[PDB]
Amino acid sequence: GTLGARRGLEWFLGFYFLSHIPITLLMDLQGVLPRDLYPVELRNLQQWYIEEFKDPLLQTPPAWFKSFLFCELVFQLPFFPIAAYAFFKGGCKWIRTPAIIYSVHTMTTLIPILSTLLLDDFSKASHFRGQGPKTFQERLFLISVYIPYFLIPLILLLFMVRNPYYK
Amino acid sequence: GARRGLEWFLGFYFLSHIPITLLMDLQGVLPRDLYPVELRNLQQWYIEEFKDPLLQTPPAWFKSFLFCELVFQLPFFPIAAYAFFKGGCKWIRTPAIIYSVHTMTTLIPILSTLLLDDFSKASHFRGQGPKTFQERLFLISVYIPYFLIPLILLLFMVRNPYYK
Ligand SMILES: CC(C)CCC[C@@H](C)[C@H]1CC[C@H]2[C@@H]3CC=C4C[C@@H](O)CC[C@]4(C)[C@H]3CC[C@]12C
Ligand SMILES: CCCCCCCC/C=C\CCCCCCCC(=O)OC[C@H](O)CO
Ligand SMILES: C1=C(c2c[nH]c3ncccc23)CCN(CCCc2ccccc2)C1
Ligand SMILES: C1=C(c2c[nH]c3ncccc23)CCN(CCCc2ccccc2)C1
Repeated sequence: GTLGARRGLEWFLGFYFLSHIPITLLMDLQGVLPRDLYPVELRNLQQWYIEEFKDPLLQTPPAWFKSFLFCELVFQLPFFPIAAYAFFKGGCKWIRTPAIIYSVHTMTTLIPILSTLLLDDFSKASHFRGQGPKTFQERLFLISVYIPYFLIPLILLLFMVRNPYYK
Repeated sequence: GARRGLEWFLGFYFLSHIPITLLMDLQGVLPRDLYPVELRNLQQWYIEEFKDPLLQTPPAWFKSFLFCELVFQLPFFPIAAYAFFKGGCKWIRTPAIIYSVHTMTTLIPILSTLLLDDFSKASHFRGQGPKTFQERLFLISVYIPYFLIPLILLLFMVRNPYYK
């Protein structure tokens, strides 16, 4: 019938947050959670992503990146079902301030991630021991997996600051 | 007035942040020749006294945060100082929430590294940084207020009745 732009974005936000739950549990937190909570097929799927996409941070996370991973588990993950509910339902003014908090937190998390992937040395002679992108194409093929987690928080932040239906 | 007392404190927090950012925090991002020799020696006194391994030669993740301090945070500092020094500025709430969560998120990995990383002959930091746990507390002593004060500002904006 009639699907408006506001309501389409809210459905999009619901699927972003519903999809983030398995992504966080089964892939992102492989570097902090014990391996034995994962079946071998899921651990080898984890290995496939790291080999194909040349990811230097997820499997063996540095301290700065490991601190963001514990924020994902302890702060972001409980919020994902609540935000999925609110944006699927659509009329929830009580999601404004928590969504802005999430959006700023996640955009700030991803600035150093994207800068490290674009600018740092991931060679054998580095501490990443060659498990990172070497070519400019390998850097941008990996950034492509992280960039929606900056941009979609950026869209959510703009939506929540200006939408009269949430203030 | 306890509400006004916090606003005066927050006002002096944002005012003092301006020189702290320009003359000290951005030594690794901005060029050496911009700074006079007396300011460069003062920066060296901080680095050596507090054994700071990040500020002078910033890693890429910390450097990205420093650029956020120059481009986003520093333009906000005078506007926030005015708002809280004057009071009655409900329009600062959503900006101050954004500033606070951004700076809290910035400080979590910094504080984590300073407290949980081995700086003892780690080729990562060229033999610099805190070695004992007391040296770690001494360094964190200058970073912790820039997490706790933003945390106070967040609760202030989210819960205080004037700022919704
Ligand atoms: C005299 C020595 C010690 C310090 C020199 C300070 C210089 C480098 C400072 C003073 C004011 C600063 C500017 C203040 C505000 C902004 C807006 C921001 O969006 C980009 C950076 C920019 C444009 C800053 C660039 C650096 C700057 C020009
Ligand atoms: C308060 C903040 C902390 C709590 C936040 C919520 C924590 C979520 C809990 C568990 C998820 C664990 C994920 C591991 C899933 C592994 C898959 C698995 O076990 O598969 C089953 C089996 O192999 C089939 O036969
Ligand atoms: C880190 C992410 C992340 C989001 N928010 C965070 N906050 C703090 C810390 C990290 C994050 C999200 C993206 N994720 C990559 C998933 C790669 C993948 C997806 C699907 C199937 C297989 C493999 C790495
Ligand atoms: C980094 C800081 C910081 C605050 N916000 C940020 N956002 C993003 C990135 C960094 C920061 C503030 C503290 N500062 C140390 C000043 C030590 C000092 C102060 C005064 C005189 C001499 C020496 C290091």
